[PDB]
This record gives sequence, structure tokens and C-alpha cells, in this order.
Amino acid sequence: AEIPKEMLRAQTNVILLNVLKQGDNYVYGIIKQVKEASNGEMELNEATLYTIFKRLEKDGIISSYWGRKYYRLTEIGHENMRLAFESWSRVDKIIENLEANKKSE
Amino acid sequence: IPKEMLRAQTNVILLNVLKQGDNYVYGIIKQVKEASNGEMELNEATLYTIFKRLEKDGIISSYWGDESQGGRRKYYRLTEIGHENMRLAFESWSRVDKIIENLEANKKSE
Repeated sequence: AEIPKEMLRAQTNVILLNVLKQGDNYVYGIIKQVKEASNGEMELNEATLYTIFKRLEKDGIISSYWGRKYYRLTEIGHENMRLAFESWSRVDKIIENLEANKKSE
Repeated sequence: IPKEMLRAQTNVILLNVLKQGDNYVYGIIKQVKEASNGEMELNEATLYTIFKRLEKDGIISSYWGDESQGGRRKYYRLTEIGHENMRLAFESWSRVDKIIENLEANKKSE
């Protein structure tokens, strides 16, 4: 009953982007805030954040600066989150229709 | 929309088709086409690519179903492991939504 590793990575990506949507942040603060928001259950480790942030920065989704290193969501990242939400909204409607077409038949 | 994102979405849709009930490839494509109102017309070869991986991982299997109009179709089905993975996905993704809600609430506090 463990969550698949690929799925966990997808979830961790979403959580981190939503933290940075809250505001610019540093790794220690992010990990601490996620721990608080998860009632202590989700304790992310630095190594996973550094891997993820390197990719998000490469894809232009986030940027960084010294101010420890602070991270922020770019305009590209905000737009990408908007398009993802819209695209997954349409998927939710497809699944709803599959269920309704089932019950109808 | 990124190619990876489309693949993740196609995976979830196909698993949800099979959760509704066992089906064969032409039937699956038709049900997705109808449920997307024509917006998603999957090609067979993409399903075979995805189904090869899902069968390798024990998430789906296949069997021959005798058709009452004559002949046979290859049916795909979600396995007991596949059903459990979908249950854990729903629970863990639901929890992610709650964490994000909490991050926002903890934000407004200050």
C-alpha cells in the first residue's frame, strides 16, 4: 500500500509549485511549511528539492537569487500552472462523462 | 501542453475507462471519443504503447471474449493491483489537495 515513486514525485512537484505560488521562499522554509501544512506527515528532504528545482529552473518555471538562495515562480511558471489546471479540468470532465455514459447504458 | 502531461492524462483516462468495465481497444477509443465530445481521438498504436507498460507493471491484463455476434475480441481489464493503485492515487492526490489548502490557510494567518 505504498505510493509509487513516480507518483510521489509528481505530487511533490505540485506541492512545491503551490508553495512558490504563495511567495518567494528558501528550501528550509519550504520544507518546514510543508511539514506544518501536512500535520507533520510530509517531511521533504533537501536532495529531492534540489533535483526538482534544478529541473524547474532549467525549464524556466522558477528562478533564483541570493537574498541562502531564494526561489520564485516566473511568468512562464504561472502560465504553465494555468494551462495545467485548465487541461486537467477537461480531463475531469471526460471522466465524469465516462461515468454518466456508463450509468445511462 | 507538454507531451509528458498529455501522456499522464491519457494514462488516467484509460485506467478510468477500464475501471468502468473491461473493454476492447476499438470500444475504449470510441468511449473516450464520445466522452471528450470528439476532442480526444486516440489512435490504436498509442494504446498499445501504454498498455504494454501497464501490463508489464501488473496494472492491467487481457483475455479473449467470445462475442455473441460471432468471433472474438481481446478485452483489457484492470487487475486487483490496478484497482488498488487507483485507490491509493485517489487518496494521496486528495491529501495533496488538503495540504495545498492548508498552505494557503497558513498563509492568510500572517
